Amino acid sequence: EMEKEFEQIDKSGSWAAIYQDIRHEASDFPSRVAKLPKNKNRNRYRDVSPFDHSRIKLHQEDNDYINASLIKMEEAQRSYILTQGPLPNTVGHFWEMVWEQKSRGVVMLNRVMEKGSLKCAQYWPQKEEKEMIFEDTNLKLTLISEDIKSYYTVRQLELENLTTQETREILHFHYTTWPDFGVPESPASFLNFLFKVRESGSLSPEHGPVVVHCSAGIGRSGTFCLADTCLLLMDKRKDPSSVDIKKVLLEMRKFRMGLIQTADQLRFSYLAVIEGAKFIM
Ligand SMILES: N#Cc1ccc(CNC(=O)N2CCOCC2)cc1
Repeated sequence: EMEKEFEQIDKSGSWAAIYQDIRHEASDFPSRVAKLPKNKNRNRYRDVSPFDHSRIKLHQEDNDYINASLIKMEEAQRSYILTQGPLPNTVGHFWEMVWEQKSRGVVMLNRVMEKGSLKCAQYWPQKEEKEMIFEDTNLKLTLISEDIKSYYTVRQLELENLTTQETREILHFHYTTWPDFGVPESPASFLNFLFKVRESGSLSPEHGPVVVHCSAGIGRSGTFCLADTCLLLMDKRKDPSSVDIKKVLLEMRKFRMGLIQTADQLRFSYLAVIEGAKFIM
């Protein structure tokens, strides 16, 4: 059981060592499309690339490339798109992906500015009366409502396909309190946030996969999916203690490289799952 494994690693301070074994066991697949010279300005970080086999393709004939990966967790019935924070030139591609994949929710785990640098383009409208038009992808986005709480903001957005005049409602879940350095002290507000996303229906199989991002789409984004999948597997299995976080993480790393960036994010993932299990047993 992971509570006991947690105490072992913690008491022994072996987190950097566990983390290194995961790094060494992790899959490595080609990412040829990401490294094409015509795609250089579609990537925020040169060392963070989607694998060719799991990459999301845009339905535009010119250039189908976006830095985004489909994570498919077959047993858990869960699929996630993990992507980078959009760039000024890819905001239109981002919303095209949301449209094409029939996603109901966008989960954002960063602030637009952190450590005095921009981590993400402002890709949603700040006021009801000032909608955004993405000329390159023929989409219109309107802020319908905004509910600001202490730890997160939920926004209702209307996305309109200007080509066909279909409209969809998108929910934007914005976790606003992840600190500039390190991880939250307690996982309570992160779990609250994860249960709010679940309650919305955004993670349900009726819809396309949820879009999850931070800056690179691997660190905080990774913690989100790992905690959700682990808690789901503990509800589904005859023996909840047969859930090995390390085996789940390695499975997700077949779909996108570098999920969980630091030994601290790994420790935080254990703590989130351990604490979330109490609200689930
Ligand atoms: N969705 C999902 C998902 C399921 C399994 C894994 C890793 N394998 C695993 O946990 N086991 C349990 C013990 O017997 C079989 C292998 C990762 C993700």
